[PDB]
Amino acid sequence: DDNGGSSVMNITGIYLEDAKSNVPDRLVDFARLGQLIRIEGEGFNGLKKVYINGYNCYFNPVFVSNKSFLVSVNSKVPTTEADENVRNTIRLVKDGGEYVYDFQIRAAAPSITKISNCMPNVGEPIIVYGSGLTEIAKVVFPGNVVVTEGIISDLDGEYFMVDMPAGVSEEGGSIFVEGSNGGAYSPAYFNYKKGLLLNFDGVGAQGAWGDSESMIQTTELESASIGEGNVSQGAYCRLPLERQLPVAAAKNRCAEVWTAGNGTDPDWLTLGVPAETPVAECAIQFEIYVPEPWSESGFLKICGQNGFNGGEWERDCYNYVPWLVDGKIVPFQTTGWQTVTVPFSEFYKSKASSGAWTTFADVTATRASASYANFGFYFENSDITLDKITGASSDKETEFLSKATSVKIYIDNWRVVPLTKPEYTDFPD
Ligand SMILES: [Cl-]
Ligand SMILES: [Zn+2]
Repeated sequence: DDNGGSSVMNITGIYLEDAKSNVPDRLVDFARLGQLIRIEGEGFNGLKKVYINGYNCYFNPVFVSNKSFLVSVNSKVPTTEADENVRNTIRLVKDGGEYVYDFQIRAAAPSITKISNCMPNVGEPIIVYGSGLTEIAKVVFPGNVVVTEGIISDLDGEYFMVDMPAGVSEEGGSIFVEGSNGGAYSPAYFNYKKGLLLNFDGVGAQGAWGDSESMIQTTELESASIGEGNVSQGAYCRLPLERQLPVAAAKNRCAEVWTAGNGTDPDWLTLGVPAETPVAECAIQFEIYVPEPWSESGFLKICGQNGFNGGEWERDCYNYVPWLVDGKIVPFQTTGWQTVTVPFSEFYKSKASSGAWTTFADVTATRASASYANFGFYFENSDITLDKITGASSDKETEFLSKATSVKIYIDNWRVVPLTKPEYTDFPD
């Protein structure tokens, strides 16, 4: 009998009610906002109020039995912003008395969607973005490098800050965190030195040929320490070069830098990304430094192969226009070196109608069949229409006319990375 038991309130266990779960009535040690919980115990007959973290939560009195009742954890219940004296409590009120019970209340599980710099130096600042990243207590780096000190979390849990510790594995991988809302993994692309194509300091080789005005020679790199927070590492490429300025109001292939290509470049199948990996789960990464604001005109063309004339929006290439956020001009500037992730899915060849890219094997096939396997970049200063970036009809009218430019951009650590994010669920199958 559910209507039996004493008149003195008591909670013995809290269960999560989920119709879409393998354990639809599951005994739990925490509850999240929006969840329906079943509170089991005694003396619940005549229940009048339920407060969760001091917030009055509606409950249906007809679902109340003396040993069990159902209550939804209202979306407006405060968690990290709840008063310390009521935080993580369930209080029950009836005419004959009240009962307080210590129980952990969380918001949605945390998520890491982006790391500001995926190849920092020891002691440099890192910004990790996502959601629900409130009160981060632990950050773990590839190689089981544990950090519990110097973690500053956003009050709104959109980010946290932490310095790069010593001893992080050169194999790289995901970062892992523990905060008030639980655990989360980043994509597996942090400190991924095994995917390095070119760093201009001995990993890979710069390819240079001819005497063209656009050609960046091996003798035309920079090595002075530049950037605040994330500082340059060894030599890197400046593009466009000082000698190439000012770059013409409407021109393409204005500046170019490449890998050695045909002959010495590695087999990309040896960079730790399996052939079967989908194009949305692997990418090209590089660190960028834009000291002065960049807007109105100019863009970077990542060339998967040498066969590009300049000004394309079509094959195994990608046009990085960082001053166009949501079809809106927003000046682009970095305090220091920041990682740029370009999934192979974002490449125009992966968005093609026929021989479209589906996996990394399709990327390796293309580079093996390419006339010139030089991986590289183009600085480009030609006219833009928001459709060439997004939807081929709706944004066709919006134009961003190209102008003369003398913008300074620096790139480094070109690499292939995996974007696979390990699974983290409250209760796995
Ligand atoms: Cl390091
Ligand atoms: Zn370098």
